[PDB]
Amino acid sequence: DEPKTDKDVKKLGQDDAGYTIGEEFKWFLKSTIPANLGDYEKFEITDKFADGLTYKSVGKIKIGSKTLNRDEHYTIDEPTVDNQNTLKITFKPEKFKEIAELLKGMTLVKNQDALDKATANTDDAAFLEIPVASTINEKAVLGKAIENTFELQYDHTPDKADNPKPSNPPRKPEVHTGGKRFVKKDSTETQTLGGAEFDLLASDGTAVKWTDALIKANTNKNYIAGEAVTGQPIKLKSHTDGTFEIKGLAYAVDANAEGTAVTYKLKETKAPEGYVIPDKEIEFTVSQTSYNTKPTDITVDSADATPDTIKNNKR
Ligand SMILES: [Ca+2]
Ligand SMILES: [Ca+2]
Repeated sequence: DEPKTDKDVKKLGQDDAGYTIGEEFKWFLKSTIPANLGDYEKFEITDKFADGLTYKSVGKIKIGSKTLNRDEHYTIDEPTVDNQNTLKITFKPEKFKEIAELLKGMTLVKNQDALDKATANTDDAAFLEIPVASTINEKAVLGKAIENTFELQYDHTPDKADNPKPSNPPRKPEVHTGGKRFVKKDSTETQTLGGAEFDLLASDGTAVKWTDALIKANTNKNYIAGEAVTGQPIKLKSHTDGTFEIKGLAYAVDANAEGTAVTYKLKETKAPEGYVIPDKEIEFTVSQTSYNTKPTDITVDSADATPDTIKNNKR
């Protein structure tokens, strides 16, 4: 009857997701609920978040359809620099009976596999669900899985002895973000061309906008056309050596860190002096290896992937 635990990302049942830096998403810390929860003398969850994740908030803690209330049923200690980005959630031992009473008409999820596979949390199949809002920040390595887990310390014995045991997710969820490098050249890929300007767009043509975290991930001002401001469209520029890049775009959106690449596009709004503005957007893809060749082998970007050459035609 003792707790089994699991962690998900994006939505219940999902273990892998890809994000653009600064986009807020949820982790889900999950536990089965013991039938004898009323007896428990400790129920405390600790989550040390990787450096490349920024904690945002804790959502509504749910068991089946019902919500537990902050500072009434549990207490939160938030991630800070001082505690090495660590979240703690402490369920109040003196509320263990009250919480158990809330569970009365619910059918409880029992075993690990069912917890792992759950895509919903309902009265008919209930468990403890802790959504934690998070972003991937500028400290991420492009193409590198960022894992998360937690540990539950539970005391199931109502014996007045402080003797908790651990419960740990057997398998860990992860997120990832990517990038791309470019070089602007003439029509035969000979001369490098400075001063081209591009709007960064999603594949459907929606402009990608700055957020403060994404701004912090794109610190080389030579590659940015004008000022970067949160909420405004991303505009890139080729440097005097023809080069530019974009760092922190989603790929493998619903897959592991090796998963499906995502297409983005560039609208050339200004051509190098003497050259023509094209009608058609230039596409590129972001993948695990489109910025770093070997992201599993590093803790900071190498930026060694082969840039895409973008051609320009003469006036
Ligand atoms: Ca999971
Ligand atoms: Ca005990």
